[PDB]
Amino acid sequence: HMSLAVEAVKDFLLKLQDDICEALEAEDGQATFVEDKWTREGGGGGRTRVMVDGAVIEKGGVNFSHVYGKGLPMSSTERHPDIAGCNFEAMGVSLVIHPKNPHVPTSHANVRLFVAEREGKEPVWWFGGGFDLTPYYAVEEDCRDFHQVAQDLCKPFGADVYARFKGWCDEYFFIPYRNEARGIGGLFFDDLNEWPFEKCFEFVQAVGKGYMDAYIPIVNRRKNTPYTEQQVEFQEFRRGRYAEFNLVIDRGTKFGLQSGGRTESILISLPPRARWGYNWQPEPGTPEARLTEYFLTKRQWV
Amino acid sequence: HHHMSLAVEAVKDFLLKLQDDICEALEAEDGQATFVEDKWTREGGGGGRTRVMVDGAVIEKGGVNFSHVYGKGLPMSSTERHPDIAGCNFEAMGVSLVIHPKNPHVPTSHANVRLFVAEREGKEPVWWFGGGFDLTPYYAVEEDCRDFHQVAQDLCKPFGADVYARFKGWCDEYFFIPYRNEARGIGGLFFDDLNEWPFEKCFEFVQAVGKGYMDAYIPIVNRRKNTPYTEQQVEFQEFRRGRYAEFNLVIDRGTKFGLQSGGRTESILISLPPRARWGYNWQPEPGTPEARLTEYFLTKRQWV
Repeated sequence: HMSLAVEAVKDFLLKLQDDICEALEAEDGQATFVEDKWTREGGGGGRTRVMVDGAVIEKGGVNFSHVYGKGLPMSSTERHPDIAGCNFEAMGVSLVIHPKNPHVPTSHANVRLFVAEREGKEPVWWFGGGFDLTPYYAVEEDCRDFHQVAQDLCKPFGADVYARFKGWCDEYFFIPYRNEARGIGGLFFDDLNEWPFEKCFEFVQAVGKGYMDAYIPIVNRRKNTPYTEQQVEFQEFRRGRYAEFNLVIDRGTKFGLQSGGRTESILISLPPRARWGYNWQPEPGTPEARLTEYFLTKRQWV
Repeated sequence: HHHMSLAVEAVKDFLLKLQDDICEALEAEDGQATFVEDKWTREGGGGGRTRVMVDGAVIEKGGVNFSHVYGKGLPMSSTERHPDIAGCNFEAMGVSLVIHPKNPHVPTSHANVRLFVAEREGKEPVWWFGGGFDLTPYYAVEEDCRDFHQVAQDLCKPFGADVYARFKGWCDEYFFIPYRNEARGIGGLFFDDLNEWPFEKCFEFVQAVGKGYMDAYIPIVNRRKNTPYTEQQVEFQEFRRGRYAEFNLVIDRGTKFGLQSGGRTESILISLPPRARWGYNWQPEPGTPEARLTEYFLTKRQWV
């Protein structure tokens, strides 16, 4: 058993939630996170923290969950049939921030660990997570800085780590039926267990710290940018794209909702307001159009 | 097959006229806006006519779509429920619609009628109809829910004593968000894989369903479109429309299939509301008309 290693990860995740919430609270200055602690029948629980109608953060969720189960959920059995009857623990922090000001990107981050106990064997385990940026009115320098933080944090772990997980991020956060990226990318990884546990753990700690290092300066730099009602309208249409990805494509969301996860904790990712229009597109030659024409297709920031 | 080709053309003719007639009826209720048609053609065979109405006096966003697609071999996503006909020449045709009114006191509604045919060398063709209609109120009214279901029960009657019961039941089962333990609306009719009766009887049934949609919904639009409403009631409507988006994007099979099989995205997603809201743990206030939607109307499931 890995009881002590798992306790260390848990303590890290709880502190990460506290630290991210404190940093976002400092940027907003008006609103504070409200905590909703919950439990599930013989299945652990979580601590969901939400901020609404701040000066800066319109809707933000930073969730901690720690789930237990005897046997995997049915939806897990097609990907992991060998351990379908295993006792398991899953723990992680997941967050999505939707700013009031269209000039501040939406962002997402996740760090998680899965451990499955095996009869007469060492447990199976892996980490997952990453972070990513979803601008509306993107800025070249911000996209570069965001990716530079991501690259720099990977450097101590291997020469190809950023390249691999940046690429994975581009592949994962993509809406195939619209031929459109969700955002300008970042890092994405799953099934991470190729390194010794401690190295994997140090890496996810680097990712967690990296989220704040990547996103908080952008929030500080853009939150006071002047904006218009028309820019909010664009933001809301763009948020329709975000809702689509999470509801149609995202594996974590789909799995959570299929397997009896806590709905309101899972769907914190959804925007406060979204618009959909038949054949809606931004007008050509505008900053609005440049998001999809340039920023989402560049896929090379450092 | 000769008889099938002939029959299939009769179905297409019915569907095209159904689209025209539904659009006409809705334009008449609105009085301000009209449907704009977007004709499109599919790479591989066929195409459709997507008709959309926006920012009318009554209809905020409405789509009434016709499609007729055909080709050699089914899409890859069809090869799981129907692997034996994966290499068949096929045709699929239907009318699908979702209407999102401006006024919260007029329910959203949806309807569909469709036919799938796959021809088999040396064997009789495989075919089935699908469709139905359903009502998604915000500020529901007892009489409207009863009337809506009465139209459904009445149209089903001559087809058999258990037809309304089966397809009303199926509607309740299908249009349900299990992770919220919540119905999408007050129900109606839903059916699929309909080929138990002779083709002619199935076709007459879908004709009755198509007509029934207008008989069920148009009187409700007329009766409610002029109800006074507030910005707060629009706010409620928009939060409720988050539920509608969730069903279509997470649960609905047709939507999922279209998006994963190379369907026309903007035609498929006309179902989505013009504006939706989501809030953490959002629920309406207790003891309000807003709360009565989920507390009474969505759980009653016995209207006639």
